[PDB]
Amino acid sequence: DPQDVVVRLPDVAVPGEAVQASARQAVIHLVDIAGITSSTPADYATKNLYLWNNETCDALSAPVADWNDVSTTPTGSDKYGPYWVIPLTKESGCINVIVRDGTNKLIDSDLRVSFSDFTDRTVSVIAGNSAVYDSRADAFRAAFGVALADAHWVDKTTLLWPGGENKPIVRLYYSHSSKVAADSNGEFSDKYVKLTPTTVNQQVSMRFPHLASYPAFKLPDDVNVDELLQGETVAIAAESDGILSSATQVQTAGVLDDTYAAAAEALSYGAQLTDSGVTFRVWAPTAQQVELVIYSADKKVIASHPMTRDSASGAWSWQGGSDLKGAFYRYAMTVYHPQSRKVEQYEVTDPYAHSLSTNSEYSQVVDLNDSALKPEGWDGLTMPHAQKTKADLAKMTIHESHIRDLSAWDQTVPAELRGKYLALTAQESNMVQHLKQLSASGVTHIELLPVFDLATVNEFSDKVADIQQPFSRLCEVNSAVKSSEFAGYCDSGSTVEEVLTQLKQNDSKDNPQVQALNTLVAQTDSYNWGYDPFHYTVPEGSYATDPEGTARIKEFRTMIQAIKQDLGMNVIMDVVYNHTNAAGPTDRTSVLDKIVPWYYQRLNETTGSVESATCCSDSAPEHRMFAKLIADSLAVWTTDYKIDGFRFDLMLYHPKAQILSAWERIKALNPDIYFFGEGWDSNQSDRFEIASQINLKGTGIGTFSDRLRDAVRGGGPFDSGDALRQNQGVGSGAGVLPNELTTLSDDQARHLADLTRLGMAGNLADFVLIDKDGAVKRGSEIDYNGAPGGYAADPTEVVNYVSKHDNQTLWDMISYKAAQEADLDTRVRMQAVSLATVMLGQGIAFDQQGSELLRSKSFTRDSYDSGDWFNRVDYSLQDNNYNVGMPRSSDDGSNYDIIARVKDAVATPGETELKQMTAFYQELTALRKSSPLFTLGDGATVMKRVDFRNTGADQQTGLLVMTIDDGMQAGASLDSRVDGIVVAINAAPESRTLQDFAGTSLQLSAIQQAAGDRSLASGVQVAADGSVTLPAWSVAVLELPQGESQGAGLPVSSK
Ligand SMILES: OC[C@H]1O[C@H](O[C@H]2[C@H](O)[C@@H](O)[C@@H](O[C@H]3[C@H](O)[C@@H](O)[C@@H](O[C@H]4[C@H](O)[C@@H](O)[C@@H](O)O[C@@H]4CO)O[C@@H]3CO)O[C@@H]2CO)[C@H](O)[C@@H](O)[C@@H]1O
Ligand SMILES: [Ca+2]
Ligand SMILES: [Ca+2]
Ligand SMILES: [Ca+2]
Ligand SMILES: [Ca+2]
Ligand SMILES: [Ca+2]
Repeated sequence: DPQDVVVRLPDVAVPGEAVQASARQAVIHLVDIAGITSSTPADYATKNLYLWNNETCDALSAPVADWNDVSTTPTGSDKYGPYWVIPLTKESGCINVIVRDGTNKLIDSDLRVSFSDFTDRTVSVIAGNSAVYDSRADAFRAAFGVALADAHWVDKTTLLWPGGENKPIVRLYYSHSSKVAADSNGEFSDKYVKLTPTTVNQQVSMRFPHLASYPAFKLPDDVNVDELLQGETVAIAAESDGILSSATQVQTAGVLDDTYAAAAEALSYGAQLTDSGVTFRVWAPTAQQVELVIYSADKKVIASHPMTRDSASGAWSWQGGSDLKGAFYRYAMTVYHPQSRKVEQYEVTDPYAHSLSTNSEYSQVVDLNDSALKPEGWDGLTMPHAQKTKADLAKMTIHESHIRDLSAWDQTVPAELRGKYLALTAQESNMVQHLKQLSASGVTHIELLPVFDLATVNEFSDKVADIQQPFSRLCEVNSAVKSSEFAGYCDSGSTVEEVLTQLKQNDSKDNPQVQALNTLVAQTDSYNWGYDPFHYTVPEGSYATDPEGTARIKEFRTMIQAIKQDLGMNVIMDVVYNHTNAAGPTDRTSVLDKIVPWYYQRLNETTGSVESATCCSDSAPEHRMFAKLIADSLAVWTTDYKIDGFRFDLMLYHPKAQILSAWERIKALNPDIYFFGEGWDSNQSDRFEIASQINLKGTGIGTFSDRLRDAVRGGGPFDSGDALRQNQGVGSGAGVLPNELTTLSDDQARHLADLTRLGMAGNLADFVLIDKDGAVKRGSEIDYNGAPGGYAADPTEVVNYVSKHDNQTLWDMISYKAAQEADLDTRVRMQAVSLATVMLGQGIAFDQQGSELLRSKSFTRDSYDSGDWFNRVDYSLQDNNYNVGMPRSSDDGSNYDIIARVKDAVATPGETELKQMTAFYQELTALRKSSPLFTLGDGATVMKRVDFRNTGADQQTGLLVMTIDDGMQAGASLDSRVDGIVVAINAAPESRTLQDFAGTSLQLSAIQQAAGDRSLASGVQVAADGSVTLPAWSVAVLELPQGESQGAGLPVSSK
């Protein structure tokens, strides 16, 4: 433009160091940005440092310990500001600094100047900035160069940025090929688009509520966003004299959606078999170039095809021969990445990959419909359990499982199928026969921990050593062991398993040697939960016998087929769309963020950094093209792999609307698909309505309930130390069998029982019960740590559980909490009593694999990387993996003392207890499915039929008494054998007698009668007059038999 100002640096040299510290000295410069804008020489007499020694930093020699002393004035100064020479007692360590003008802080942050990061002890700072810089030049270019990324190009014409508020020059500079910066003289010569102040739209406000308080700026209606977005984009502000105010990078995901998403959403992505051949398509609306690289089976480039860019969508496409089926491929990108600030060139696998090479290095063209990739009969495979009505869904009884947890240890699984999808076909193995038994008794669904492509297992078998293999193999592949306390064992000729067993002997809270070795094993074994997504829509390769190419696809479907057809269970998949394993332009597992940088990840609105609140690299499902990729992904798992439902990890990091959108999309494919998820944190309500327990009321989207879970288990997931033992649950005898440490009051115990009863009636917000004080309360009025307790509209929106893959197993919680006088048999009943609140409740029942086997992880709280050793499940029923070493010290170190106290209170369960627990478990699940009354499905039907006795301040503590009405009132006899059901769970050491049903013709269920001495109700007595005496630690299911007509049943009372 002819006129208008040239934005430029301050006309002054980039400063050097004023002085350098000598011995026993440190030096601090204050780079006076405002006085570098010159005119008069500023005066620095009022500048002073406050300097003091504490315990973290003690290197100062003459620190003044009086805040009102402003005498530590600059040693000298020049045009760039003052500096201080600080005497020291030493040259290592650190010093504490506060920079002041008088007693006012110019930097409102205690400065830790550590001579480790700063070898020459000569640092610089700027006012209003907590950063400690290496040199005055660095600090100067921080102030007068591009920093952060707080500008937000949110649609075509709207740009939000605080740094340009009320300032004369505000513009959007850009360079196709290089990083915007001042030129040889000192001016910003690059092209720009001028910005005018404006007011945020109602659509920008609705779209980005967490930004609607940013100062808004308008772009020319004719601006060419295609060209701007090709390279680095940098918003700049400047004074009247053209001096640079601030300059920041731009986040563009808003405008990318405004510009391209409408067109890009109508397209299909990945390597797609058609009639004419194969269409490749990838979305890369900012890339300068995309070439499709075709690879031979041995990974030699055999063709390279520049792709065609569609300017409306920003998608790139290429069409080739149908002979490309089976070919490996990547996308060679030429694309600017805001994090590196450079135009990167790298090859990336397809985010829409549906097949992969070993370890996910290349994607592969595949037609998932090929009969070659299907087990015989696949096309006719049906769901063994219905999921159509709410009553169908309430029957769901989930068994949460992991591919290695299932088979890694089962000697009766062929050695080569161990830890593999195909282990589920080993029809005579202990593991599969055990699962068949569980299914026959009423476990209806297997939920699989991550079986999409995860990043954290090396699928090259030659770089892996598992504990069943020689210890010398572990030394080969894990160079770290050779320099470790176990190095002597490389010669042993014994397996790692055999070694770890020997380490149990001397293992203790002082000598945690089992865990010490296992930490090394964990680095290079085959084991991980897998919450670490590499590709969302390919199976994991390490669980295939052959991870190269398409074999894993047929092996996966063969597993799926055996579960439905041979075990008789539906399959749920854990999915993890809330984060990616990595982001940025360099990491091997950064896929989405290499192709469309800063679009698929959720970013800090100020720094532009990829957030990590999930654990890892947070994703952005509020962005339209990630929403599409999620829905497309689930479509494949639904249709091509016949997955019956999905559990979303950290679902509350997703918009409610996005999750409902994905659900309507998938229901168009199969109406019976069930969606549910877990969540507690997020802190994303500022950006959108999150998909949380509270917000999902009425949607039919299920959520894990932590209410009954914590009431029955006791305590909470963040307890540590003695609190693990004091915070007894209903299942472990809160109030009624106190241990030596607890101070649980009767009121507290009765509070837990309110939460438990609420959960057994499906945790509905509007269920009305009598609370711990005899007060009438709606479910939402029962407190849960501040939140409303009951939150749902139907029991099918609530997933009850008392054990899960994450946090301590149920058995380990009982071991922490059970009084010394509870013997081994009483603790087994505690496990069953605990599980009974889930299995006999109206919420969907969920449980961890092996709870029927008293599963233990040796007190490990978080076993995601704790290997075969601590996650062992022994389907030969020799033990429950209890007491196999102290858990990992890095996470449970603070628990070693309480563990040592409690650990050896009773014997370790052996085969007798394991068989007894399993019978108890099957008894519970056979009861759950013995009557429609347990699984009403609909929350209004729950309210009209479900009540509780033994409530109020004078209840018998720990006795849970639920009634389910099948009588003349409420409605019709959904159950032709009974007019009502009584569920009684006597979680207490005393025998108890019920009088609430005197004269009523009550009788024990046939299932519990059949089990005889093995029943949870063994010893129950029903007297002639209908009074019922319940043993200690018992579970009893009673029914009023039904006559030629429908009896009066157990009418609910209007409270
Ligand atoms: O070597 C001693 C300590 O020196 C430094 O502490 C400084 C602070 O940085 C100054 O800000 C100030 O502290 C004020 C404080 O800001 C003021 O609010 C008030 O503190 C209140 C406090 O708000 C309130 O929560 C409650 O605790 O009452 C306090 C007073 O009892 O008063 C303070 C005194 O001026 O001055 C101190 C000087 O000691 C340095 O930051 C420390 O790390 C260091 O240990
Ligand atoms: Ca230096
Ligand atoms: Ca993998
Ligand atoms: Ca591992
Ligand atoms: Ca935020
Ligand atoms: Ca009936």
